[PDB]
Amino acid sequence: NASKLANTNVMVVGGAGFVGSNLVKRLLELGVNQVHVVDNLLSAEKINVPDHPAVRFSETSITDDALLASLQDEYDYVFHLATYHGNQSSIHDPLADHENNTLTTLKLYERLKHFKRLKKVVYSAAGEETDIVSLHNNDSPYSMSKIFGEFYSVYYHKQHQLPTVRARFQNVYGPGEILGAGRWRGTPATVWRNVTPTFIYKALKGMPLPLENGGVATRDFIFVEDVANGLIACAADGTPGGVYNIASGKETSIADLATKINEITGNNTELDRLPKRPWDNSKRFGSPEKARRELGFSADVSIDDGLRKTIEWTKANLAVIEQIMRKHDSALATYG
Amino acid sequence: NASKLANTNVMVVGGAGFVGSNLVKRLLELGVNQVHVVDNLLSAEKINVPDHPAVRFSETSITDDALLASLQDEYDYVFHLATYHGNQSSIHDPLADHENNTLTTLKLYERLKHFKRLKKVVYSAAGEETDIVSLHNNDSPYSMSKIFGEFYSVYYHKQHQLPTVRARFQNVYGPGEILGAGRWRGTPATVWRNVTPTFIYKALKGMPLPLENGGVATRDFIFVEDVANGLIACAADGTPGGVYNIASGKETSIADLATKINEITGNNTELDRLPKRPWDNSKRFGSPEKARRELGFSADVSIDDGLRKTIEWTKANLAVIEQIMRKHDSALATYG
Ligand SMILES: NC(=O)C1=CN([C@@H]2O[C@H](COP(=O)(O)OP(=O)(O)OC[C@H]3O[C@@H](n4cnc5c(N)ncnc54)[C@H](O)[C@@H]3O)[C@@H](O)[C@H]2O)C=CC1
Ligand SMILES: NC(=O)C1=CN([C@@H]2O[C@H](COP(=O)(O)OP(=O)(O)OC[C@H]3O[C@@H](n4cnc5c(N)ncnc54)[C@H](O)[C@@H]3O)[C@@H](O)[C@H]2O)C=CC1
Repeated sequence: NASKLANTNVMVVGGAGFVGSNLVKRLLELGVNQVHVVDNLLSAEKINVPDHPAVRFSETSITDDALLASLQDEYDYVFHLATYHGNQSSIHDPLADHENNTLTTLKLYERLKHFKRLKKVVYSAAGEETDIVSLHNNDSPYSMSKIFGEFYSVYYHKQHQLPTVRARFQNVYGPGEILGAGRWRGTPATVWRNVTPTFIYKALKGMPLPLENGGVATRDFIFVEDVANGLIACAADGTPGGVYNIASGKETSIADLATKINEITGNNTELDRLPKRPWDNSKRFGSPEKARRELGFSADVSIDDGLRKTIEWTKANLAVIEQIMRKHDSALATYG
Repeated sequence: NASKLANTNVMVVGGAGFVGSNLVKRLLELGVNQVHVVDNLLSAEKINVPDHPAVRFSETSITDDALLASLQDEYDYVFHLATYHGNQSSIHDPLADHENNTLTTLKLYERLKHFKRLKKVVYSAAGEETDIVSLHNNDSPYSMSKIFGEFYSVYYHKQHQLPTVRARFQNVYGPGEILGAGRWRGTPATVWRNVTPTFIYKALKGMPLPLENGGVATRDFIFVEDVANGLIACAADGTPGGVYNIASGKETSIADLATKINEITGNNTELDRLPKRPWDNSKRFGSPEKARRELGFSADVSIDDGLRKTIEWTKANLAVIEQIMRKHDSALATYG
């Protein structure tokens, strides 16, 4: 963690997004001097970027040449969270993915490489830590772009001493993830972004939660405020050139996720759940041990507590979320 | 190999370059129906693209949107040889590298992905074959771009059945590599492209050949006509989704390279050579066994025979080469 961030100047690329908006909130709580949010709103809503005396917002792509040339060596920390959201959208259009997922990292790093005030540049990568990768089983252009940004992070550190730290995480959930956020990116996943907000929304509407294959799939969910603190710990204390898993270390099946959401929301509809078998998940989830040992970081928000917090926020904001989702009604109808 | 290529339509992206020009010559010998060379001449000379009834030349980047949209499903084979030449230039300007080394592959594959006449798409990658890669020890943006094109090759095959074959090679030498070819790409390596043509040129001029560290470094040199035949064997018979080393399997030290070039040219000047020790090369060169077994391909041109052929060509073309090199005199003078 740290008050190492108190009174500092920070840039959050992708800072209007789900993880980004939460990181910005936490940085302001820690008393940073300035946050420069650079976000084109491609998969985000402007209501997630506060109008705050300490927040500067550039509604602009990080690949923009003018914006890049305008940047000054006035930042202590940079968090690079931009992506092309997400797997499905990237498959639909690999060139839209490349512009907003691969080239973003390269152009940013190229601009930052001779900056001297920078203490750390933290890159959100996809989830002990190894730096060996296979050419196979990269299911999407998104997955490749995330790996490519790790390659860039290592290169700019070795060649130009850019103080990069790669933070690998997965299955983040919590307040601030808005179904339908941003522009239509090609597929229904623009609306139905991820399983948790989908289930919470449908449960709040009293609808049956669709389980694929009885919900035997397991995931290591992590609450977004823990991810924000993990990213801050990487910034403050992560080793330049290094990589850390930011992970809960706890697996929850989709069936149990749905069960919990139904019980918290009062959704009395049926669940077509099946018993998990040894072949259903035969594999790898990230160990949280390195971050615990080196950074003193642990993601301790339980799936029960994180879900209550998320549902509370979703309830309070349901009308706003519904209006955002509805902008895609026509695209949703045309799809396929 | 094959007459599988007789009477076919072929595209050679990067076909005005060193390996590309040699491949085009060999394809015409094998009686292809048409060769479409797409080359922006960034590191090539127009004199390497013949004015032939069977050759169409598009002096255009493969990333050009209009060019890409204009392409028709009229190709049996595509060879993707374009790159940003080379390591040093890419370090000087990673964004010039990305445009001409990473984005080239993605935009090409995106255009080709629904073409139905395609039998094989052969990608020149950098050098038994494994598909595991490290984030470390990628010394340049060039090296990363070459690996990224392997990622793309695997993805487009799995997702869209694009019939890709990755051909890994290194240390190609021979006729058609012109010192100073193309535009100034930032550094003296635009002129002094590689050790072999550098040594041949200097030897022909009666100059001492500079050895770094007594020339203890070893390389697996491969003659360019063998590489052209290797690429053709990949096209004809390589497994879609697969990868093959196109390699000589024989190591030559830089000292022996220089010795041979001096002896063939009659260069009587001194050589500051040192004995090779076990720590000088402690590592990995590609095994040629898979290509031998699956494709019936072996690169059998010896370093002695290939060097004679290369020197003969360089002598015959020295005036033309000198004029090409001289275009960079001013840039060379300003450098650093
Ligand atoms: N949410 C999750 O479970 C996981 C997230 N990640 C990574 O975390 C980071 C944040 O992702 P989320 O907040 O979940 O998604 P998000 O889509 O809410 O956030 C990404 C932000 O990037 C912005 N953006 C897109 N293109 C841009 C460009 N050219 N210039 C500037 N900004 C741009 C979007 O408008 C959006 O605000 C991403 O890098 C993502 O790959 C990694 C693993 C898991
Ligand atoms: N020569 C060697 O020892 C090795 C070569 N390679 C690979 O072999 C391929 C051929 O390389 P060489 O012939 O040695 O170099 P080269 O520089 O002579 O050939 C590359 C060609 O690509 C063209 N080009 C550059 N940007 C382009 C763009 N946007 N669109 C179209 N064409 C473009 C250049 O003008 C040049 O004619 C490259 O992919 C290279 O990475 C791989 C390992 C070793």
